[PDB]
Amino acid sequence: PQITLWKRPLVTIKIGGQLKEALLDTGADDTVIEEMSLPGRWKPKMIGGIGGFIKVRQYDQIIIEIAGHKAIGTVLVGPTPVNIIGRNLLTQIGATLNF
Amino acid sequence: PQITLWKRPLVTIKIGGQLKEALLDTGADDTVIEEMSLPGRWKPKMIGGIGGFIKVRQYDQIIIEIAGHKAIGTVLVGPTPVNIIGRNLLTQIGATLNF
Ligand SMILES: CSC[C@H](NC(=O)COc1cccc2cnccc12)C(=O)N[C@@H](Cc1ccccc1)[C@H](O)C(=O)N1CSC[C@H]1C(=O)NC(C)(C)C
Repeated sequence: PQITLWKRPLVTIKIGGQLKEALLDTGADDTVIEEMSLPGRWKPKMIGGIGGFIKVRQYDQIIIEIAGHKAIGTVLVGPTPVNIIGRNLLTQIGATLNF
Repeated sequence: PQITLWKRPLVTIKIGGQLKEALLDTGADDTVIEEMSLPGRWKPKMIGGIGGFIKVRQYDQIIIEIAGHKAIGTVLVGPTPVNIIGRNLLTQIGATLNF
């Protein structure tokens, strides 16, 4: 698809068998999702944004479907205001910005 | 241009006579620039993201040249660590996300 930006670029993701909504976010290096249970061991990470730094849980090699495209990679879990698909997974689906 | 997302999508912008580097950010509703002086009347606003909220000054009808393309819109000024070009100005330069 070709997504214009007059509205937020919200898509449906499937993770852990659940459907969720998430934003395609070119300003985010990483992918961060709201609190949920994921399989496996996690590692600690600090990420920062507009209002400061938050601690999150890093899970690796997680299967996630983004608007119907399968991606496998790192997902962070923490207290984020919105589910964010960042550039680590946007590169896996082949997304580009065009103007 | 077509901009791949292996790296942060940073471009040069010109605002208020000054050249600055800024991030093209499809996750941002608003455009937020580091503290600088701009002409005109402003109103205070709070904006939130990862980490919480910050206070900014809202300037209306500002002209910004984004990688050589002129756009006009609302610009928020305040203590951001990175200059952010959000959807309110990305629309005006005809930016789309494609996959
Ligand atoms: C994975 S979530 C963390 C993400 N941060 C980043 O990828 C990179 O951060 C940084 C890069 C370089 C220097 C930095 C210094 N101090 C803090 C963060 C920094 C982030 O919050 N990115 C956001 C943009 C941004 C990048 C760098 C600094 C600050 C903000 C995001 O694209 C967005 O637009 N979001 C995510 S939450 C809502 C919305 C957002 O903040 N909206 C505004 C800007 C408040 C309107």
